[PDB]
Amino acid sequence: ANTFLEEVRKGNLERECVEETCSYEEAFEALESSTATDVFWAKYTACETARTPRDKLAACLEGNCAEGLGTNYRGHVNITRSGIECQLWRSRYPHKPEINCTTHPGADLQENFCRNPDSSTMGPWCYTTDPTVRRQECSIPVCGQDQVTVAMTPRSEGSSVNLSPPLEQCVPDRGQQYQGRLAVTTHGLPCLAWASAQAKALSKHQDFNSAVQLVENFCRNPDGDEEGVWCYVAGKPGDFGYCDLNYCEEAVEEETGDRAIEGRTATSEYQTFFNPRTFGSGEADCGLRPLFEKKSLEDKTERELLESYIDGRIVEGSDAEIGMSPWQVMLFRKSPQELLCGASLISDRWVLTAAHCLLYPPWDKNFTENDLLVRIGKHSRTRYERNIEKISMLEKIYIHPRYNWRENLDRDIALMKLKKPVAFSDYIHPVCLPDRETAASLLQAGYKGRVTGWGNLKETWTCNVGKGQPSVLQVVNLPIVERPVCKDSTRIRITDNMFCAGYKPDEGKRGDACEGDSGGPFVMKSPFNNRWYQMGIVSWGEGCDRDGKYGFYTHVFRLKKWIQKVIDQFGEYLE
Ligand SMILES: *[C@@H]1O[C@H](CO)[C@@H](O[C@@H]2O[C@H](CO)[C@@H](O)[C@H](O)[C@@H]2O)[C@H](O)[C@H]1NC(C)=O
Ligand SMILES: *[C@@H]1O[C@H](CO)[C@@H](O)[C@H](O)[C@H]1NC(C)=O
Ligand SMILES: [Mg+2]
Ligand SMILES: [Mg+2]
Ligand SMILES: [Mg+2]
Ligand SMILES: [Mg+2]
Ligand SMILES: [Mg+2]
Ligand SMILES: [Mg+2]
Repeated sequence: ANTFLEEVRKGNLERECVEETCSYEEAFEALESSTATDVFWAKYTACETARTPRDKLAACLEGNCAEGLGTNYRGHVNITRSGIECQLWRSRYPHKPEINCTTHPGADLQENFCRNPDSSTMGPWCYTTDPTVRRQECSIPVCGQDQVTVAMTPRSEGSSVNLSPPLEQCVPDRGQQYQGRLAVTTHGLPCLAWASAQAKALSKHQDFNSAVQLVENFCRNPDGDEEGVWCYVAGKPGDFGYCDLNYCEEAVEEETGDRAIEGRTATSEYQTFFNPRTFGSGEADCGLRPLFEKKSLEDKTERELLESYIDGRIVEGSDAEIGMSPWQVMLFRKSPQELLCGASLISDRWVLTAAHCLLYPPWDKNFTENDLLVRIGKHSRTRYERNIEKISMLEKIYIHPRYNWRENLDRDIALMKLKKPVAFSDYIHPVCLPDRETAASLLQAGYKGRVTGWGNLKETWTCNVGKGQPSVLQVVNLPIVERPVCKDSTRIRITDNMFCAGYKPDEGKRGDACEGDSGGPFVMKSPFNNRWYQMGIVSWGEGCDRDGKYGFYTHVFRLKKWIQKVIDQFGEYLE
């Protein structure tokens, strides 16, 4: 209904098919459309208990009501029955759909609206954003009626006189300066006693500052980690999981307390905080690319690190240079052959990888020590490079029980273990890591963040037609973004736990904030030591899924002594 000629047949359609009735070969007569016959047919047959009349039908073909069960619906509402965002059809976050993003266009599986594209087992539905629950039915009215399918529930928010109420007030000095009486964890395990028969044994060479007593069995922090509190627990040689509590915003980006000049003459002003035997090497021998840093040759992207230099523009995807991201891991699948996720090479014998792409029972996923393999030093994802890469079998996984896929990616931080030692090389070289007093001072000055990969993050979350995975390694720069800026962009609640980093977005475009890999290298070159310190883990973000948004990455300056307690276990488990 737009031009003169094509509107003429509107009256023809109305008479024969609607009021009276029609068939396929009758329709193909004065309609003149080989494909559009089937669209009508799908919409017509969907009106099951809606043959006649026009007043009672009205909007069954117009697609804004629900009859019988309701396979006619094409209408426009963001939300479902309760109050949860309907996911976009051809997007796949959180839960991946059983019907794919190609086979069936009949019900028109695109954009953030409800449908019924197979058979109504309950009602017409959309996929939830809430990663706990799977599906939920949308309460559309009935054609030629005022009646609703399912009741509405808004889900309130409370504090003053709603909860209980509790008003406990803050904890300073990351749980060193605190006393209490707790007995709970994330999943829920009873904490063991310190002075009894399973704790006192494993304590014969490590750092202490005993300002406090040893208090019975409670979640404590003597060794002085910047995170929280944990207790010992039972099982098949059991692990340690952190007891969860509420915390205040410690301005890690703007730390308060009472052009600039460059450093150069210094090889390494590093901390030897671990003991290379169980933990393995790569504390001293890291952050020193043999091809760039040792030979002392600037890459192209060292002359454009400052936010001050040429103000700012949208920087396009890059084809990387030869061997300029030796820190890289490419985690595959055994049967069938399938690239899954990414990891960051941290030592000669440790693998910091993503946790989301590991344990996720909405995808049916308990693939453990047998069904995995990692590959280091890969430029061509397509080809095989027998020498400059090589194969690396896996050993035990370790969990960080704060890890909550169920809620909102709280700590996407886990660890793997290789069996052999990966030998060092001209192509292969692990990356270093900084602590609180080193990391926080870097982002006082406006220094960019680097990410490399192949867009593994992009492909794993959205089906997304237009652009695809290249053979060549990606590489890209990202400036810094303020705290309340990123907070007032999105309405959904976030924390300092993670952080925001992207460019100034467009109106009519996706953007270039969805590159890299999932659990890949987020690094930054040092101006002091001519070194490379890793300060990020790539997980899910609003920069990919949504438009007009920045990529969302996890912080890593916490959990320093978490690894120190893990390396104790490797010695006793063997033999
Ligand atoms: C449904 O989802 C829409 C996604 O774009 C949003 O609509 C917006 O509506 C506002 C009106 O204040 C416009 O300013 C804006 O251009 C956009 O169209 C919005 O998240 C949501 N809208 C409603 C009404 O629920
Ligand atoms: C995976 O399977 C093992 C084998 O029985 C089971 O014991 C375990 O509970 C599963 N893994 C996890 C993390 O629950
Ligand atoms: Mg008529
Ligand atoms: Mg006829
Ligand atoms: Mg005919
Ligand atoms: Mg005919
Ligand atoms: Mg006819
Ligand atoms: Mg004809």
